[PDB]
Amino acid sequence: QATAVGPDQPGAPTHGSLTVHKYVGNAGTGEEISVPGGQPLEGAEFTIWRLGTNDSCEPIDLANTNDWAQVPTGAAPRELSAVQNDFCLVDGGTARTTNSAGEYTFGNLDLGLYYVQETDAPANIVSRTAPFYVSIPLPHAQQNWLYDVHVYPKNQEVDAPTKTINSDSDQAGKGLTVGSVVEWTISQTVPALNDGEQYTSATIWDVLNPAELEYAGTTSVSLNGTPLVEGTDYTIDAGVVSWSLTEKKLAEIKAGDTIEVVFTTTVLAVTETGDIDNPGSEGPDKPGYGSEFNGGTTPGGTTPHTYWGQLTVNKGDTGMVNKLAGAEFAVFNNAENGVCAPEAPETDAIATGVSDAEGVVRWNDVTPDNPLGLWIANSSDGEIANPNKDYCLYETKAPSGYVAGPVQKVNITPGTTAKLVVDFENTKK
Repeated sequence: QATAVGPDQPGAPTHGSLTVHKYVGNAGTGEEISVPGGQPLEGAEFTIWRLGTNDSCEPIDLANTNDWAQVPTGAAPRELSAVQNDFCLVDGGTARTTNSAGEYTFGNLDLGLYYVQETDAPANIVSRTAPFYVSIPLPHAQQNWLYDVHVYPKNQEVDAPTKTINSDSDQAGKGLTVGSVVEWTISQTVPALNDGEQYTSATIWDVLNPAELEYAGTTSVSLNGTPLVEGTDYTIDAGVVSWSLTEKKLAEIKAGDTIEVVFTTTVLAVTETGDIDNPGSEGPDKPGYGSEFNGGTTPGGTTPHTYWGQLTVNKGDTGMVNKLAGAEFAVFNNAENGVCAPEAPETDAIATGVSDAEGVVRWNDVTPDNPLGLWIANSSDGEIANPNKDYCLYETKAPSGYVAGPVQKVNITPGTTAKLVVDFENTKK
């Protein structure tokens, strides 16, 4: 098969190479097996030092028989200082970066001993390969000697978190007026780590736009269904909502441990578009949510939405020629396929209001007075095209000398520009 001879035999090369193939996701052997599997990785920086022996640092020459006594037997130390005790460094290191195929070849390497460590990687990467020794040539059982060595290091990434919102059903009890809250669930799969490393820093952040949302309170952070502890999984830092763990839970999680954080955000106002989203963020720079394990960050994947619209009501007599004061209104969530009850059910209303001097219904317990911001729909499965929810508007108290008008169902569309203006008029006699 492809074969070679010893580094001191006739017909032997003078130099060699080391081709790195970086993938995400086979003890060794040295040769190139052209069966990848999938998922290359670019941006991986590998610095390689040639090793000598202790006056001055005389490089190891693997063409000399005596220098093979220096070749190490076990794994390589994880720090450059530890290898500097046994060996000495000839060069100051040569750092190069993998390509789109996740590959780089260190060519024209003299027959000696080399120390390689992955000195940089993309921010998506949390755990890099362990530092390793390479000998040019490499003893091989099929090709006798191997001068063009191929290494397949291991690189571990952090998966993108997923964020869902509470549903429309669940929204009823949680609140329906502007100023209520919603619940999001940040589900994150724990990333794998390379052998020997322990989890150092675990953080999930969620930067909030101060014009739309405001942190109210975390309700749960569970671990594969098992929830949280008070001071074990630290869950504060309200400003720029973040969640930094502590060593106990860090020494507890395994690869594949799903963790789900649930927190509450106060919906502040109705945006011009009415669409309030929570996308991913690559860091605490701009609004969004993301993760961090051992310094490896990632933005979120899914983007939930909560839609909110407006509604203002004008009071007048029959024909809207005179604007009337003192008429009391109430909004209920009780529509069925476009029908409303004849008059208001005696249950607790969603929002109440009264008309003022110019007959504009100023609403109570909500900011601002006019218009009125009501909930529409929540979606965790992408955007909604033309969202709308039906409410029922009732007049509870009519002005003295007027008979209140009939019930109107109201359809609410997102955005302060799409506000629904209702002219609620009353017959006189």
